[PDB]
Amino acid sequence: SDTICIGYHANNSTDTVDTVLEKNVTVTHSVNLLEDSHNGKLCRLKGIAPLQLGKCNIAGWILGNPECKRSWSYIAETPNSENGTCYPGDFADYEELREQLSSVSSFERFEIFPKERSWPNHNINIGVTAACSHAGKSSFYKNLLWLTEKDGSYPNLNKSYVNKKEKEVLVLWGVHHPSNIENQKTLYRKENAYVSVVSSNYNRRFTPEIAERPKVRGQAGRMNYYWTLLEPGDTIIFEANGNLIAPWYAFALSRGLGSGIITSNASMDECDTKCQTPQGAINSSLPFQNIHPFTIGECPKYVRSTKLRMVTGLRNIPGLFGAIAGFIEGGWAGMIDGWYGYHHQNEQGSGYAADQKSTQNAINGITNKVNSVIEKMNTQFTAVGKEFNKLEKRMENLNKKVDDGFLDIWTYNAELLVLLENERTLDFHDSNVKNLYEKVKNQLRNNAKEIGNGCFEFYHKCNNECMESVKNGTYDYPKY
Amino acid sequence: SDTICIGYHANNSTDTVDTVLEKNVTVTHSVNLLEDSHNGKLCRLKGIAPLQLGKCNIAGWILGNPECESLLSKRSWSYIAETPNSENGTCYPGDFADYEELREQLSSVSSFERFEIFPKERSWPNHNINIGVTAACSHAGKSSFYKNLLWLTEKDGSYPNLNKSYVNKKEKEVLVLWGVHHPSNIENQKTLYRKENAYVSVVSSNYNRRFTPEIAERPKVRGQAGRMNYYWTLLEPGDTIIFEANGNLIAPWYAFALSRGLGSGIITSNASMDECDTKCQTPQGAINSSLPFQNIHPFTIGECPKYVRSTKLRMVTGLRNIPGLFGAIAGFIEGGWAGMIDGWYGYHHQNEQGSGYAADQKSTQNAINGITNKVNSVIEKMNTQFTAVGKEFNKLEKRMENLNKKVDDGFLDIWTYNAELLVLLENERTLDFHDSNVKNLYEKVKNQLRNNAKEIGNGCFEFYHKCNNECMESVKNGTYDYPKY
Amino acid sequence: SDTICIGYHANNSTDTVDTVLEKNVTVTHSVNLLEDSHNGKLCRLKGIAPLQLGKCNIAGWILGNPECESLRSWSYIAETPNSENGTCYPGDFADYEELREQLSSVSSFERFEIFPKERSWPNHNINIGVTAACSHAGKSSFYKNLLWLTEKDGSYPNLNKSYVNKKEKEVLVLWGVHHPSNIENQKTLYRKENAYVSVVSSNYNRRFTPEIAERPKVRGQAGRMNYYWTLLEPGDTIIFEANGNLIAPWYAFALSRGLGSGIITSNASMDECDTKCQTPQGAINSSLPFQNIHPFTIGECPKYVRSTKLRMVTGLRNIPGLFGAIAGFIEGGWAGMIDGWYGYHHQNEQGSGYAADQKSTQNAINGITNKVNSVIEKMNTQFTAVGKEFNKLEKRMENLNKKVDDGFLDIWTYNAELLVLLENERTLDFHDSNVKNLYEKVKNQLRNNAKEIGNGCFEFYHKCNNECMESVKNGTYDY
Ligand SMILES: *[C@@H]1O[C@H](CO)[C@@H](O[C@@H]2O[C@H](CO)[C@@H](O[C@@H]3O[C@H](CO)[C@@H](O)[C@H](O)[C@@H]3O)[C@H](O)[C@H]2NC(C)=O)[C@H](O)[C@H]1NC(C)=O
Ligand SMILES: *[C@@H]1O[C@H](CO)[C@@H](O[C@@H]2O[C@H](CO)[C@@H](O[C@@H]3O[C@H](CO)[C@@H](O)[C@H](O)[C@@H]3O)[C@H](O)[C@H]2NC(C)=O)[C@H](O)[C@H]1NC(C)=O
Ligand SMILES: *[C@@H]1O[C@H](CO)[C@@H](O[C@@H]2O[C@H](CO)[C@@H](O)[C@H](O)[C@H]2NC(C)=O)[C@H](O)[C@H]1NC(C)=O
Ligand SMILES: *[C@@H]1O[C@H](CO)[C@@H](O[C@@H]2O[C@H](CO)[C@@H](O)[C@H](O)[C@H]2NC(C)=O)[C@H](O)[C@H]1NC(C)=O
Ligand SMILES: *[C@@H]1O[C@H](CO)[C@@H](O)[C@H](O)[C@H]1NC(C)=O
Ligand SMILES: *[C@@H]1O[C@H](CO)[C@@H](O)[C@H](O)[C@H]1NC(C)=O
Ligand SMILES: *[C@@H]1O[C@H](CO)[C@@H](O)[C@H](O)[C@H]1NC(C)=O
Ligand SMILES: *[C@@H]1O[C@H](CO)[C@@H](O)[C@H](O)[C@H]1NC(C)=O
Ligand SMILES: *[C@@H]1O[C@H](CO)[C@@H](O)[C@H](O)[C@H]1NC(C)=O
Ligand SMILES: *[C@@H]1O[C@H](CO)[C@@H](O)[C@H](O)[C@H]1NC(C)=O
Ligand SMILES: *[C@@H]1O[C@H](CO)[C@@H](O)[C@H](O)[C@H]1NC(C)=O
Ligand SMILES: *[C@@H]1O[C@H](CO)[C@@H](O)[C@H](O)[C@H]1NC(C)=O
Ligand SMILES: *[C@@H]1O[C@H](CO)[C@@H](O)[C@H](O)[C@H]1NC(C)=O
Ligand SMILES: *[C@@H]1O[C@H](CO)[C@@H](O)[C@H](O)[C@H]1NC(C)=O
Ligand SMILES: *[C@@H]1O[C@H](CO)[C@@H](O)[C@H](O)[C@H]1NC(C)=O
Ligand SMILES: [Cl-]
Ligand SMILES: [Cl-]
Ligand SMILES: [Cl-]
Ligand SMILES: [Cl-]
Ligand SMILES: [Cl-]
Ligand SMILES: [Cl-]
Ligand SMILES: [Cl-]
Repeated sequence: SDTICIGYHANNSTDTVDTVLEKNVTVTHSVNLLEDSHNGKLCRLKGIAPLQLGKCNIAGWILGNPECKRSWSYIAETPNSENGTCYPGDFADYEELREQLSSVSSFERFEIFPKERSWPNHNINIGVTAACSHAGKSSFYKNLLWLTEKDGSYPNLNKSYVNKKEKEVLVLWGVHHPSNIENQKTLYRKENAYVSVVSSNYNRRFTPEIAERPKVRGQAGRMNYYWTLLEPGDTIIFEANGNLIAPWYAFALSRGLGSGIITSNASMDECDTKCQTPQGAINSSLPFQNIHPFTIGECPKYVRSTKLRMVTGLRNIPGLFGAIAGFIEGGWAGMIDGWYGYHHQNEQGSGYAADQKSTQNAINGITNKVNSVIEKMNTQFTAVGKEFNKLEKRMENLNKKVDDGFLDIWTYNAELLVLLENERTLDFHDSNVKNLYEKVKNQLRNNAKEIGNGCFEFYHKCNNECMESVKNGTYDYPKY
Repeated sequence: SDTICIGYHANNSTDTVDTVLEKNVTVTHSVNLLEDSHNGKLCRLKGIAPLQLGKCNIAGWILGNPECESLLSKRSWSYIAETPNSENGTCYPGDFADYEELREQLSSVSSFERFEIFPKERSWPNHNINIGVTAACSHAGKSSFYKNLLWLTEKDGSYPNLNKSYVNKKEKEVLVLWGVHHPSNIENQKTLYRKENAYVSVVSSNYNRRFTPEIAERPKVRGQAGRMNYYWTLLEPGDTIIFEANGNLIAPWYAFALSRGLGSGIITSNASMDECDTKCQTPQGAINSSLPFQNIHPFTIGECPKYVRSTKLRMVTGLRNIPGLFGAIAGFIEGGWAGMIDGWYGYHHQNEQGSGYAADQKSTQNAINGITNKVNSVIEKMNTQFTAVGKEFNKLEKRMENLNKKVDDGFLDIWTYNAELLVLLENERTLDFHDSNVKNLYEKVKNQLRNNAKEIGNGCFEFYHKCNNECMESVKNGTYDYPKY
Repeated sequence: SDTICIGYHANNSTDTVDTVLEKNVTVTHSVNLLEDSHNGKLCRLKGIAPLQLGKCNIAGWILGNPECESLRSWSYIAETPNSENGTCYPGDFADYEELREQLSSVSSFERFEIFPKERSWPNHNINIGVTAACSHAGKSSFYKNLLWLTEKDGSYPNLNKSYVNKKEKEVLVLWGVHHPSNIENQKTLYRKENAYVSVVSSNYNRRFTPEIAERPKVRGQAGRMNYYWTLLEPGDTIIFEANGNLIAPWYAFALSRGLGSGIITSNASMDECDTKCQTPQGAINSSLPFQNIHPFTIGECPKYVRSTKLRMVTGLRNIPGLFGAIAGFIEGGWAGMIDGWYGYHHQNEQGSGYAADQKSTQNAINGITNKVNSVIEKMNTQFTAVGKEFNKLEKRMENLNKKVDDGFLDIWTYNAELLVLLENERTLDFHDSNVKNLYEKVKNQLRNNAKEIGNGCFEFYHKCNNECMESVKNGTYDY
């Protein structure tokens, strides 16, 4: 019945964290705040799969490029999505259309102007081109119809469609611009033609501009593509005496709020996520991720960090208060049941025992600390990526300034928060051991000699009931 | 046996704060960092009332839709307020060029003066100035037209070419509006303007545009298959604007001399105007701006607290209320003293002359000063500027609308996280600071008493000698004369 | 009786810092985190000088305003506040802000004759297209990169000219369209009331119609010229067709663009200096995380803040708090201890002296160094041109850009101020802790062999010569 010692837990962990004052501190346990892995797959968002376009891009898909789902939560293109406008020309407000199609709750392709009945006095079946070939034969977009002259004339046409659905209708069409005056007259039998498209909101007149242009996909002519959204009850009216690439199929749809487009090598799998990146889906529980800036969903904040680890356990030794790695030089691998505690020796035996009160209080506090760093992060469904055309460089650079500024803010705060919390956590453990030592010293008083390494040497016999009284608050100083 | 004890203040407060290590800690006093209420009113900003539009929107008001009052007495405004029932706009259908840009540029004005740029009765001697009305723009059951525009038509079988200029001698910018009529058919074009091919030309030193009517049958909107597109420009002081046309001009009648204010915006609100002033207006009502954070609304106008999703941001200033790093408070000094009323930390003694409490004023006042500097830094370091958060985009600017949302949502996330974690960290430090001050007060006494007193272990010392009132005072004074005893 | 005391360093430093609990604490040493000065110079970014325009703006230089000099690569463009030579013939410059942005950084750049003046336009007058609105040296002149064709011998034949981009780079092609003030001038110049201009490539496709109208005079001209441009990709062809009103390309530019730079408006002057961050006032050092010189920087820059002082204490509070030692039971500091931060003063029969505790001081120096390095080195930055230019119909974009910059300004100012306050409080508590722990190490090492005096000193009950004193300072004292 000579001694009782205060000490702390150690184990065989080789985890390291950084603190304010020192790098690479080995600790008994740590927790990761940084999502640093992905599953390499395209997953469902809001329980709905993406639209995978594969070899096609949105232009090729929506026009019906011959080489190219009721709902989708985002759109996925590949880096080999090259099938788009097979006949060359300009696609009006293309980036805006991509954004507006990025999520739809309902989607239905339907024959807006039935090919065989809408155009009685035009040739409806020879508007094909080698620029739009499929299976070794010349073809054309499957959603448009290239009307041409019949029996030496191209009569004026006047065709309307009233959206009598309960949804928006996306209508697409084109205007052909021949390379020379001879092609104009062969196809449309007049030199000066017009195309007119009007709705309640849309109002435009197009005039073919004939010019010899550098050949693209073998074509010196051009076809410009146009679209509008018809609200329920609205009417669209087409009028032309030439050069019209008429709607054949259109799309009734309900647009979803705010998604986006991913360019990715990943393929779809049976997985659900809250956050999709171009590399793959990631978990959304942690506050930070270093996978990719251009995510879609309710996502961790993107950071440039490679490591964000919070210590939960102790400095591992198999601070401000001078106890841990101070006057108590090392930890106890033999104390397996807690963080701080006792070792004793008397005539009845020896052994380690954790102080459960201080241990459990400290566990509760460290768990509340980690939970706060994680759960205070507020998130919303956001599609980070944005697309800008060659005449929107200023907007593209403003968007980048926004993404990069957020990246800089979150990287700095996340790194410094982890360093600061890790410093506080080790001082907290140091304080708890220090306060445990003083509780014992103040009970024992002059009935024991302080050795100076955390241990006390009793001047009387301290049996097991006496030892238990010291771990309890109730040591009976005068009784000895 | 005579005794002296070290202790700390407790009261009947039920304030709670959160810390890093523990939630819902009851404390003796705390302060709020979050503006969480509004007054439900539209208030003046920079001392100037907003422009209230009511049943009209900006298009209806600025063109002079006959259902919109002219409101000619308002010379200035600091922001614009529309209601969700602001439905009177372009009564004759058509496109309003750069409408969102115009709304943004009209959102605050230092001075504003509607004046007759082209007097109806003398500017158009060879055109009809009296038949340009429409049932689409009716008022009081009769056909009418915009009060600031003039729909000229042919007179005596002809619509001669017109050539009209205006020199801006108002020493301010002049906002000029006009329209171009696009008839539904060729018969109406010839009826109104007596020629199939007409043009409108509008030129200044910086503006230069030519308009040609586009004749086509459109689906009827407000009964009209024709269309009217609306256009505007800001004419700089001293510059000249020249209109030339041989048909289809919806000519300016009234224009606006104005001095634009810098960077305000438009609010959509059910709230009504009151005789109140604010530094920060939200769509539900005005909020105070002394505190760094607010959770009322993201789309504020003025010098505003930062928007956060937090519901509670309370900093403890006082102590753990018990009616940790240093082990004194809720440690070896188990509870506080509701009887010590005069400070945060102090003493209780008992000798033959009596017993009682006494606060240590030096440590208390030093702690009050530090906590005050702490709270002031959290509040006063917030830099703010006059900003109108909200932005409006048309149906072909969805990418811009979403970029704007990404900015607003990103700031919301940054400020919510940083505010929550800052309060947690400050609260933990504040409680550690109090704990330290009590511990250091205890050690100052223990080191003077040395072995002339027995440590009990609950903050108290038991003297081995008689410690009269002068002896007690010397201990609190620091000037205890150990050799004497 | 012999004595050893524990104490801490003091000096003659007048540096002050702010802490959480108190302002204006005098400390023995501190480090600055805020760039508050510049060198008043325009320096090279990425090792490449800027393009200085001086009296000219980008329109005047790219079109070849005759008061503008013709020039090659650059990392950013510098305009002066006196840059007032642009389009000397009045008109509209299509997508001018876009062009300014896309020209702001180029890795190669060369002016070349795309359509030789002397032989490209055989049946037009090529040498009388000058105007008093573009005078130089007392004579009517014109842009040096464009050619104002006019009728010859009573007609302006149709023209039909193409250029194929064989340059293995993009080619910037500029042109204009003339809109005369009246029909007499239209006929005199172009012998034609109604003309057309057509310009087409693989990407570009536009047709221009001259509009005749009376307009208020600008630089004496009631006519206008509108200016246009496109980027011709390698291997592509541009084709011009017209029967009037064409201000034809004469010189164009083969160029390779660089990534996102911008334009600085500056009173500063070029010098032979390199920088990583350029402000309109001058170049700034980019080692520190924060700067208060200017919001609109170009390069890899410190974050812009409103702060006027961001000093971190590294040393001790200077006395010539959580742990109660510094300015506590050890009331003041020792200016006589010159070799470290914490240490000893002894006195015995052999004399007196101060000696730092080297183990304590070195661990503290390493910790404080790591603290300062983390605040500086964790700052992530990228090459960014902050400034943007918007025209008069882009005020919403201008205000959104301002909301971005002001938002970042408020975030970084608040965080930097509060970070420094918190770091400084912890640094001062760290030093306090280190002095207390050193004091306790000696106290428990001596136990009842010495008496505690109360000021950090112990009085020995026995003779403690120099070896004895050394054993205490070394930890090897044997009671
Ligand atoms: C759909 O996408 C595929 C893949 O991009 C397109 O196939 C590619 O078509 C181009 C143009 O026809 C081919 O390039 C050309 O090849 C010929 C060979 O005779 C050469 O003479 C031309 O100078 C040029 O290099 C390309 O090789 C071909 N790639 C593959 C893998 O087949 C296809 O044309 C697209 N189809 C539609 C309808 O959009
Ligand atoms: C290049 O930039 C210079 C600097 O602004 C231009 O010179 C300025 O030209 C204006 C217009 O010619 C001058 O203003 C005028 O003075 C005359 C009488 O001298 C008066 O009739 C006008 O009403 C106007 O007030 C101005 O004095 C002159 N400034 C200087 C410093 O010379 C120059 O025109 C530009 N040249 C080109 C080709 O861009
Ligand atoms: C914070 O703690 C206080 C004090 O315990 C809580 O208030 C008491 O909670 C008990 C048990 O739920 C109730 O019986 C009492 O009526 C509560 N007191 C009062 C004044 O309401 C309080 O609910 C806690 N708050 C949070 C958010 O945890
Ligand atoms: C001003 O706004 C009112 C309300 O929006 C318009 O009122 C309606 O007119 C339409 C068609 O003219 C009717 O279908 C509605 O029933 C009317 N609502 C009523 C009377 O409450 C009014 O036309 C607008 N006037 C102008 C000039 O814009
Ligand atoms: C370390 O301890 C863990 C837990 O007891 C055990 O899994 C492992 O085998 C031990 N030895 C190592 C990792 O070498
Ligand atoms: C197109 O046909 C409809 C059907 O009645 C007719 O009302 C309309 O006037 C026609 N459009 C034109 C321009 O004639
Ligand atoms: C896709 O894979 C190829 C080949 O490994 C690689 O070069 C390319 O960068 C990848 N792209 C994406 C978006 O992952
Ligand atoms: C341990 O201490 C508590 C009070 O802190 C007391 O109620 C309990 O009886 C003690 N246990 C023993 C075995 O004495
Ligand atoms: C607490 O005491 C103050 C003393 O003035 C009193 O005003 C208040 O009502 C009390 N509050 C409670 C909850 O008892
Ligand atoms: C703003 O503060 C004043 C005085 O502190 C107060 O009277 C008013 O109620 C506050 N306004 C709101 C909306 O809470
Ligand atoms: C106005 O009242 C309606 C009634 O439901 C409500 O939905 C709306 O949020 C209120 N505020 C605004 C700004 O419309
Ligand atoms: C108490 O402290 C003050 C502070 O300097 C001192 O002047 C005084 O002499 C001390 N003693 C008494 C009895 O006041
Ligand atoms: C302070 O001391 C340093 C080093 O001893 C010396 O260089 C400096 O001149 C001194 N300053 C003053 C004001 O005495
Ligand atoms: C800070 O303290 C020094 C030392 O007396 C003084 O000279 C200086 O004016 C003080 N500054 C402020 C802002 O109080
Ligand atoms: C321009 O020249 C090319 C080649 O000589 C020719 O093919 C083309 O038809 C010409 N354009 C016109 C409008 O004559
Ligand atoms: Cl552990
Ligand atoms: Cl903590
Ligand atoms: Cl209080
Ligand atoms: Cl801290
Ligand atoms: Cl603090
Ligand atoms: Cl120093
Ligand atoms: Cl620290």
